[PDB]
Amino acid sequence: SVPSQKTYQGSYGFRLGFLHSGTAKSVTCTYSPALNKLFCQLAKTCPVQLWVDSTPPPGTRVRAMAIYKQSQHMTEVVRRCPHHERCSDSDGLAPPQHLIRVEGNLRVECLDDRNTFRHSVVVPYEPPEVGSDCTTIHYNYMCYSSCMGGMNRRPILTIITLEDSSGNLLGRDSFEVRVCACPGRDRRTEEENLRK
Ligand SMILES: [Zn+2]
Repeated sequence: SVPSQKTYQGSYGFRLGFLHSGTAKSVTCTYSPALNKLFCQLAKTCPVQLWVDSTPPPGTRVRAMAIYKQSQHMTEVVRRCPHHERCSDSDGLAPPQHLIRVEGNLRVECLDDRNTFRHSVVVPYEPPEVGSDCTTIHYNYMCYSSCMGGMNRRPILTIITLEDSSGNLLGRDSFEVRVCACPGRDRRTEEENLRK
C-alpha cells in the first residue's frame, strides 16, 4: 500500500505555498520551485502555506505524511532512525518515531495507522486571519536525509492532504524534502545541476 501523491486542488482550490527564503549559506529552510523541493536543517521551523479559493467547511483538517520518493522504497514506512527515535527530544505530543512534527499547535493529532503503520500528523484547518490571505502550518523534520537506519540518504516526499471530518479527500499537494546541514548551498547545487 502506497498513499497517492496525485496533485488535486478539489472543490476548494487547495494548493500549497512556500516563502521565498533565498540560498544564503546561513538559511535554515528554503524552497525550490524548479525542483518542487524543500531544503531544511534538522528540526528547524518549515513554514508551509495553505491556499484555497473558497473556505472549506468547519471540521476540515490538514494531514502531513512522508513517503519515500523512489518506487522501490515506497512501501517502506518513513520513520526516524534508531538514534533519533531514542534521543528523548519529545515535545510531549509527537511520538519519538515520527519524522514530521507540527510546531506550536495544541490541537495536533499524531496518527499511527492501524493498518499501514504509517505515521501522519493532522491539525484542524483554520481560515486565514484578518490581514492574511492564507494560513500557515509550521513543520519540523526530525532526522537528516542521511540518517543511517532511517531515511538512509533516500529522498522523501511530504504529502499534504486537505480532508473532511471523516478523513475523506478534499485536496492534495506534495513536495520533495531534503533535510541537510546547508540547505542554501544544496538548493543552489541541485538547481545548477538541473540547468546543466
Ligand atoms: Zn536520524
